[PDB]
Amino acid sequence: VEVLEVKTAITEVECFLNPEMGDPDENLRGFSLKLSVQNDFSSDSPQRKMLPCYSTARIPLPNLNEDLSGNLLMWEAVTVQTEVIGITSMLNLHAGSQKVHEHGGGKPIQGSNFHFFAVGGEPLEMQGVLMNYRSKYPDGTITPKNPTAQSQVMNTDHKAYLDKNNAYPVECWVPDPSRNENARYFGTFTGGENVPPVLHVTNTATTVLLDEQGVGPLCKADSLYVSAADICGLFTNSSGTQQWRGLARYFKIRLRKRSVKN
Amino acid sequence: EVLEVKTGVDAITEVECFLNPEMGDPDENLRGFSLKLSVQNDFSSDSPQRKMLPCYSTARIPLPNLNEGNLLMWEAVTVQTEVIGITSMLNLHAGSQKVHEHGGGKPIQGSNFHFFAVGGEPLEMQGVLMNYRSKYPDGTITPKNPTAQSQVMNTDHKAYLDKNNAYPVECWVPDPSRNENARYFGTFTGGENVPPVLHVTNTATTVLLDEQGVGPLCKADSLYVSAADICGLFTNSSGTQQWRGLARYFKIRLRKRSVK
Amino acid sequence: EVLEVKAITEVECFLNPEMGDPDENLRGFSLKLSVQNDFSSDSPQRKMLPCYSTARIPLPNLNNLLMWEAVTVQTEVIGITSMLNLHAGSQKVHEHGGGKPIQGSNFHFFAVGGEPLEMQGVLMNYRSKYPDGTITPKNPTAQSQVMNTDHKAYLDKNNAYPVECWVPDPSRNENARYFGTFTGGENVPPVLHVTNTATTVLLDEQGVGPLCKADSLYVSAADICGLFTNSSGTQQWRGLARYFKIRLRKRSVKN
Amino acid sequence: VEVLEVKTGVDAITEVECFLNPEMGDPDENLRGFSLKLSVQNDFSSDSPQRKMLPCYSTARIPLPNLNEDLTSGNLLMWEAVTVQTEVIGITSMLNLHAGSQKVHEHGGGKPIQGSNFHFFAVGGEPLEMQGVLMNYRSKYPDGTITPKNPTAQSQVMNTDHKAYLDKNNAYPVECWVPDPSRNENARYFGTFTGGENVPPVLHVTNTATTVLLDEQGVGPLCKADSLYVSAADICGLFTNSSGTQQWRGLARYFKIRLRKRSVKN
Amino acid sequence: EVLEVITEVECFLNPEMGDPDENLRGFSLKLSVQNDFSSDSPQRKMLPCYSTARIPLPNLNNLLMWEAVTVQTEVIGITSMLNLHAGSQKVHEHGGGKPIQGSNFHFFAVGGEPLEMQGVLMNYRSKYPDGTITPKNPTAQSQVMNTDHKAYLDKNNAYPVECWVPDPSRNENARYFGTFTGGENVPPVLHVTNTATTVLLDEQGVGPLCKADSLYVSAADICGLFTNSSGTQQWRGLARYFKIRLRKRSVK
Ligand SMILES: [Cl-]
Ligand SMILES: [Cl-]
Ligand SMILES: [Cl-]
Ligand SMILES: [Cl-]
Ligand SMILES: [Cl-]
Repeated sequence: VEVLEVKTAITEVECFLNPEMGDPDENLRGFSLKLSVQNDFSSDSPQRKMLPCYSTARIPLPNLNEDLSGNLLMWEAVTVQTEVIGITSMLNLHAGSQKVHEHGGGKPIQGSNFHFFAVGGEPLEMQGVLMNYRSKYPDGTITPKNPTAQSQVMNTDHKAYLDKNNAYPVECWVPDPSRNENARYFGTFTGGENVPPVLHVTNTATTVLLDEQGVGPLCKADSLYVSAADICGLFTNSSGTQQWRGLARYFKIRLRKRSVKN
Repeated sequence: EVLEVKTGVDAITEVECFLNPEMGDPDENLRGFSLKLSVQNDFSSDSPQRKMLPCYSTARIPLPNLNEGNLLMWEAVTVQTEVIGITSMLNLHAGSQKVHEHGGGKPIQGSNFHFFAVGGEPLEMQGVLMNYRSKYPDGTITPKNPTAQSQVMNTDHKAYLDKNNAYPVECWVPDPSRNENARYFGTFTGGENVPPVLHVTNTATTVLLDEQGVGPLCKADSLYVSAADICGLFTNSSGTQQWRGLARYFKIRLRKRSVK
Repeated sequence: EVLEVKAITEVECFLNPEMGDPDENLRGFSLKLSVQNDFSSDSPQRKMLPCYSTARIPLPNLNNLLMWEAVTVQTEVIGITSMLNLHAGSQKVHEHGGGKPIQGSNFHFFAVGGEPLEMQGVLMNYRSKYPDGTITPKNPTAQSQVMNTDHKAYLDKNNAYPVECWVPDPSRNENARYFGTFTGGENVPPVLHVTNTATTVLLDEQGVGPLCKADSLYVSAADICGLFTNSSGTQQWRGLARYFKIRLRKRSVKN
Repeated sequence: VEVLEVKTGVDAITEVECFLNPEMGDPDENLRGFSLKLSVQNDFSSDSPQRKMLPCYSTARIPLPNLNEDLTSGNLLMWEAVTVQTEVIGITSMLNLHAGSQKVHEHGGGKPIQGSNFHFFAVGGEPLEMQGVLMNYRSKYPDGTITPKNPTAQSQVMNTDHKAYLDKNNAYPVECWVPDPSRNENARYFGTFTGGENVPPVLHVTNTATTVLLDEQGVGPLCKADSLYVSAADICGLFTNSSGTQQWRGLARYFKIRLRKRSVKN
Repeated sequence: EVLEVITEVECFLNPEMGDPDENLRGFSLKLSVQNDFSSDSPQRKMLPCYSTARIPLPNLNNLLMWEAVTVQTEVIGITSMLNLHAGSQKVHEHGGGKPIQGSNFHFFAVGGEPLEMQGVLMNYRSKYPDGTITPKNPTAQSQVMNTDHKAYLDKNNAYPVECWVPDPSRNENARYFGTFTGGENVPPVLHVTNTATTVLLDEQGVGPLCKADSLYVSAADICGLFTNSSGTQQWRGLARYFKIRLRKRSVK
């Protein structure tokens, strides 16, 4: 794709992208199944509803080319406003949660969290890395194929497109920094038992998606792809069991028309 | 729709206010606190009492009347804001659990939320529930007729923050798909031992102009301020826990703007 | 009011903390904390209550008037390394261990103004009975636990206004600059920086600094570093002095 | 490793990409990326750590295209490293709390990886220059490791004898060596150490972050003998087994380095 | 006397943590606590001290003086704390050794004369041991600000860190920077890079001027407490590297 000048035209698209934490029954939307532990890497068979997955959505756009002429037009993503939706819901310390102590309130959601988004002109490109190459992953998941011990560090065979919602477990996959030429991604992982969730909301924060040459992701087939993972931490039930809790992510993307050489 | 800043005599004004927190106020002596937290064992039977639920604060500030070809509107340019009474938490001598024998009282700490908005209309809110089956009490305005989807994103839960001491903080967030004519800022920090960290200074200003140099435009010459400042949990002698909240100060500088 | 800059001077001051000073050996400490079970009966002893520090620095009487204008301040908390003494009087972290560090709730605050600091009263417990020698909100109500606009005071006496009762008032102080950070919690680590390379500019948007009314400069502070835990598990506030170096210039104003 | 000629000519850019594997010990064929369980001796006088328990610095030398047709010219061309994009690969694999880990409490999830960590990279036109410093100069280091020679008690602070090139992968223990700030004129290095048994790992990924490698004079590392040197250490923290034993977990580091052709005096 | 306007000096300054025997260079003696302020007699080897070195500069001699323009500085050997296999308390049964952690202080100064210090004490009644220089004739005011307690950092391994701070009312001809982090479980956080430079020029563009052709470097790098198998605690410190760029300035 030879990139020419901006047309001077604009549009905004938006999306609330639901989280995919596992959803173990019809009432526990936004949560995973309780975490179970197998004593040994040798026999690790997690249930599907226990595994948070990456979220993704394809936003279709109208074709711009009256004829395909020497030059074509593509939608170009310029900026994104994004935020995690429902952060104040973790102030519900009155239902279902283990008491911090006798006569005390419920335990807050806390622990390992991951907050990730991407905007691209094509599906997010992912690289597989496993904690345990011998994990047996369940039907409905898409995980690294024919993993080896090298899969626990870096095995260049584990390449995937984030091409299915609620299928790619967050624990098996990361955005691939060796690809994603036509997407921008941003993530923070914070690990530990007692990590406090720290979440910010503001409508004043804009991420610019333009690269060094002033070019944003280009919607090559007239579609825009948004991707997310927002594991906020672990909910501790009265019983002591733990479940992931996730929140939806809002996207507002400003697009403009870009001329490219046919 | 937005034309030139109008300068001249009386083309600038400044308004200020203190917005009290709405933490629940469980009796006539415990203004600024919630009722003690109680925990029900299951999502199926979650019935919080009204006085246990901190709510969003909000007020409408009138501005000098402007005439309704271009409309004139007040444009909010800057805000100075801070939480009032942060040093009150250095009272460790009254009603608080002893950190240990011979020790002082337990500081306020734990989950906190600090939030403010300045807009030309009421703040627009999106509903999200920890537990869609929560039974909320009379006197609250909470997401109407919630479903399992209401635990993640249900687009039916749209509201204006149009009543003080009514919209529980746990049910509602600012809606990033709306608020075209407002600026909002919030930080949630969760966890049992989270330390409150609060800054005061009369030298810090937030600029409310967007990328085009336009601030919120005040419809019907009204400015809307919103806040929630849950500082954390106060731990009584017996180990019961209550929310503590503090008031928020606003000083807002405005200018006249030609429109449409 | 304010015309052109006319004529330089520097003043410096070390302002001692007022942590309660429970006896003549424990200067810089409060009396041990005691807890009363209920808000209905809360009568803190004077020596248990840290208070705001303040000094008035007189300046040459220059009298269209001329006024001293505060332009910059360099400020530093003095003695932060004294907290590395874990061999004197502190609870052992465990058997065979060293002493427990100073830690917990802290407040670091200073102000420079051309008049006394304007303060707003807010109370944890309106029914608190404060001791003789303290100045605290008069006629408090339940509304004094949030915002009660009656509670307005000038910081006009050293070692009298308890830190727990008063904050700088953001609705006043047009003629002062203030800065504070409160960090609350049982195990909060003190974090303190020193450098002689940091200057705070005191000029407002129009390039005007605080103007010294009646040729006086006012410095204010509170530096509660945390709690010292003694051998038996008692807790006391520890505070440190604050240094100020203020550059002033002469400013013309309208008569 | 991929070496891609993005542009040819005087304004030639070469992009070098590579994934550098961590060297945490690899105690068995199934625990690639982990150390051997930590064991503690009572005393400094009897400290003999096992080889597979000691994480080592990762390093590779990447050969670049020859630039000089005529070796006899008054001026020669060198590859100059101008930018690097880097990140740690597989950070989400720490969300597996279901495999082999101590429960946080009865009926709870697995304990996350946490504790002391070190995240470090370097890009240079020669091997990284290292200075030795030991916790305990009387440590007896195992065969297969390269550690400070004839250390003294002064080796626990600064002993200027302990100079080394990071010239072998999986051999220089992270605990014995740091980058030498008195040398490395032709390399850029960046590291953060965070110590404590409850330290949470905090790791960021983005394809938008670039580090500029030019010094004050606008000059990047110059690749001597057409050689680019990448080095890393990414100890994420400790994994706690069901038994309560603790092992280091490491992750691979990606590098994307942009290089230009600089004329230098022969 | 400063009128108008190159060399690089470098130093590895060793830490002075106490060094309780020939094998524990870089550590302090185990901590002991006395129950009361009235009876506080710490042993010399238990007390970390400020490090300092006088660095001779080429003689130049209306007069010319070396002016310090920039410093690069780094704490040396931070990865040594990844030894959790040697002499440390186990964090739980079968677990690894306890990391170095707790109270820390990281400080450096570059000056054209010795660092000027102000005394402040946790406990004015402490009796300090022979070989230390501590506040003379301390009073209860020594717990806050007592202007009697002025000293020059004029001796390596003599001025205990717990007794002295840099004096912000002096040091007109030096630049200093320190951070104190207090508490039992504070994690050490230490950064290395050869890309970071501190400019030493004041707002007028003048760096420290080297009197008697001498440059003074000062440090304190208490990393935290090492907890041995028995539960005893000792300070651990690391060396600090300095690389200082100097230029010639005409004075009178
Ligand atoms: Cl695969
Ligand atoms: Cl609704
Ligand atoms: Cl009053
Ligand atoms: Cl060696
Ligand atoms: Cl003295």
